[PDB]
Amino acid sequence: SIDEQSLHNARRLFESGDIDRIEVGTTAGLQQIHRYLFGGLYDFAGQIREDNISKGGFRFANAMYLKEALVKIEQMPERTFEEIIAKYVEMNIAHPFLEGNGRSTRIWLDLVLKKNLKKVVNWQNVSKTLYLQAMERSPVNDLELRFLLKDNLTDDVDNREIIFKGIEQSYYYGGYE
Amino acid sequence: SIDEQSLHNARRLFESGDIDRIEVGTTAGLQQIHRYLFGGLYDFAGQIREDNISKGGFRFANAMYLKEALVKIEQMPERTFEEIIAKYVEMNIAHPFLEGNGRSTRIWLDLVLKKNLKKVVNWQNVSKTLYLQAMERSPVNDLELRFLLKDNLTDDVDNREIIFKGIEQSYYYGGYE
Ligand SMILES: Nc1ncnc2c1ncn2[C@@H]1O[C@H](COP(=O)(O)OP(=O)(O)NP(=O)(O)O)[C@@H](O)[C@H]1O
Ligand SMILES: Nc1ncnc2c1ncn2[C@@H]1O[C@H](COP(=O)(O)OP(=O)(O)NP(=O)(O)O)[C@@H](O)[C@H]1O
Ligand SMILES: [Mg+2]
Ligand SMILES: [Mg+2]
Repeated sequence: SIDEQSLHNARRLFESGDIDRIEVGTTAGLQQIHRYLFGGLYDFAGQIREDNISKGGFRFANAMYLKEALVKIEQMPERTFEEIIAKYVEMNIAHPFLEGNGRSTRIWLDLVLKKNLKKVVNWQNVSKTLYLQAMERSPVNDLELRFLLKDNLTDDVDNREIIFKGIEQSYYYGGYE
Repeated sequence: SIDEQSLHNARRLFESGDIDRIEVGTTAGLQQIHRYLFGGLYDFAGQIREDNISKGGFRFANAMYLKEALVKIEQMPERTFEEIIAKYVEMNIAHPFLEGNGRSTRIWLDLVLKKNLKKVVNWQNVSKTLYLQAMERSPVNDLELRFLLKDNLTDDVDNREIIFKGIEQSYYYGGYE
């Protein structure tokens, strides 16, 4: 039900045009996204975590230096696809919230791609299994992730079907329907 | 041959008493150890790396925020075995040099244990296979490492056989003889 309400928030972010007022490629902008999706649902919406977390055998950036890491991550360049993916990979390693990192940071990635390349990821055609494998591998080698995403870019960045079917797939990655 | 010369340096560190002049539990003290073992052998002896490195599927702390991470890691408490191991685990995640992290940081760990608990690890009885597995797991859960090391502590901290057979085993962990 938390997931269902945040899915409505995600849809409203785009329907309302509020997506166009989110700061692009910064820590604050990621926090804006997270606050929009999870405000009133998670107590920690928008807030940088103070606890440590791991998933599938990988420990995300230690909370004691997470703030410092985010200051450096947000300054990374965004000129090319390769640089943008590298920045995304580091933001994923940071994993700045207790929950909802995946959904918020994918929206954050699309904004950076859209601003710098005039493209976004056509998530509806990006397999859950291949996406999750590629993300798990990305800290060591982002080849899997680059191969996957580059083949699924679209320049039709405001198309309703791409946007809304993409949001649905994004939520599916986290286990919702 | 680099390994053989640094093994002589490691032995001399203890034989000479120079070990007693190394700063305990700090980043600078780890750099002193590394400089002592590898000075004149690696160009980067004592120097915090600027490149990224991974091993066995784990990416060590990103070079762009490594300095910041080390400032926080060195401030971690050292009062109990559990705290000391937690500090060691984070220093291993930092992996501040291009090479020689294992050998230098194990000496660094013994100094912290010796200062705070009046014990050191009896490395000669600590299996290579179990040690390397336990270190690989430690970022997610340090249970393996704690179980292994706690069973192999000794209060005979200046005993020549414990020290020199321990150095030999430490070098063996890295693949030397
Ligand atoms: N072992 C791992 N290493 C690196 N990244 C991972 C790992 N496991 C999961 N991830 C990423 O972390 C994200 C999940 O973080 P989480 O805070 O659960 O976000 P979410 O929005 O709640 N769920 P999701 O829809 O899966 O992104 C996923 O998008 C994965 O790509
Ligand atoms: N996948 C991993 N995750 C976490 N730590 C690891 C991993 N692989 C190796 N290590 C640790 O990293 C150390 C090796 O770092 P390195 O810079 O090669 O030091 P070294 O002194 O040259 N060799 P060693 O004698 O094995 O410690 C080892 O002591 C391991 O315990
Ligand atoms: Mg989640
Ligand atoms: Mg080595």
